[PDB]
Amino acid sequence: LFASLLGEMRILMVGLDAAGKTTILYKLKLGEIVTTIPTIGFNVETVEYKNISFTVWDVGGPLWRYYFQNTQGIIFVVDSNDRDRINEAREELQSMLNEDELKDAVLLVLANKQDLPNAMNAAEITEKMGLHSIRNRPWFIQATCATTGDGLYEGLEWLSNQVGK
Amino acid sequence: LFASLLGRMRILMVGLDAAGKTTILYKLKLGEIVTTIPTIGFNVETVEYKNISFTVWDVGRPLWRYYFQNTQGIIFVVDSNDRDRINEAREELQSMLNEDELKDAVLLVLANKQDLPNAMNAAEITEKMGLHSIRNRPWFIQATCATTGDGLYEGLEWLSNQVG
Ligand SMILES: Nc1nc2c(ncn2[C@@H]2O[C@H](COP(=O)(O)OP(=O)(O)O)[C@@H](O)[C@H]2O)c(=O)[nH]1
Ligand SMILES: Nc1nc2c(ncn2[C@@H]2O[C@H](COP(=O)(O)OP(=O)(O)O)[C@@H](O)[C@H]2O)c(=O)[nH]1
Repeated sequence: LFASLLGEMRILMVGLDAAGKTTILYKLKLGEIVTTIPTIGFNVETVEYKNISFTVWDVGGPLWRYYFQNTQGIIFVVDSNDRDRINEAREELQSMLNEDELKDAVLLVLANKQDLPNAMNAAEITEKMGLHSIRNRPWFIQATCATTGDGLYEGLEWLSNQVGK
Repeated sequence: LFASLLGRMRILMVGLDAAGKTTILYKLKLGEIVTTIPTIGFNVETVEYKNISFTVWDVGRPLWRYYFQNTQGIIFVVDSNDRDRINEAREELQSMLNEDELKDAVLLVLANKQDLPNAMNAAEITEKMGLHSIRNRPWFIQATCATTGDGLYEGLEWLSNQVG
């Protein structure tokens, strides 16, 4: 079970819309998905299991600093079948990677939607996102399918064992 | 003002994506918005306040049958500024109104996003959503802006007394 795995105050899971973040959240089975509107046009989905807070919002296109406080892990979910917006995904990851309040957080990239036939594999996304130029920060890419749960654990197993080194 | 209204079962708030339904749910302030995924591709936002259940999903499955059994009012949210998709919203409301398990549920229409300059007012939304063709059912349209809550009270007050 996934509750025993995380046996990190905030895990920020972001990415473009329709990447599957809400589905991954529901697949964790760690509590209800609560959605709040802190400010207008800013939707946030949260799952508080005990002490761990999974914060989710879509990116694309300064109150985020508050969430970046005590964010020990970043999960960047990607639609591996969305070749039209993979460049936009890299630029959004590069944006948050260059946030000084977030450089301490470990990064987990999810090459989601591997079930689709023309989806890019985990290593093509590795290159498209430019992950191999990351330095002074542990990162890990995991091939996942959120609607099934494939790879969701082994990815988050790396995350939980990475924050608690 | 909102929480006072529904103090005295199932309310179905449907509409196209980006219509403002999540925004309205947060304005009710009757409880936390809970997102659930009963089946793949079906996202449902729910706000429960003791007796009442505010169910929200996007339109545009035979599973809807079982949400309908005690659905007393349906709130159809439509973005008054989205002129390209207004006909699609008309089709999805017609599919909802032809449903037999919701035949006795009153209809509240919310012409949302009136704050935008090129947004269709409640008059032509009424004309193009086809509310005057509606018989066998009391319906009501209200011009709203869920961002500021403009109009939500007057529309939910009508819903309050029809199902009060
Ligand atoms: N084929 C496939 N579809 C997925 C997967 N994960 C999510 N989806 C679909 O992507 C759509 C959007 O999912 P959602 O979790 O709401 O994306 P979000 O915007 O990041 O929250 C849904 O209709 C899901 O069915 C996956 O692993 N494979
Ligand atoms: N201008 C304006 N924007 C709105 C209004 N209501 C919602 N929005 C915007 O529409 C976007 C999506 O709204 P949402 O409630 O999530 O739509 P939903 O798909 O029905 O849940 C949000 O980013 C809001 O900023 C409104 O009355 N006026």
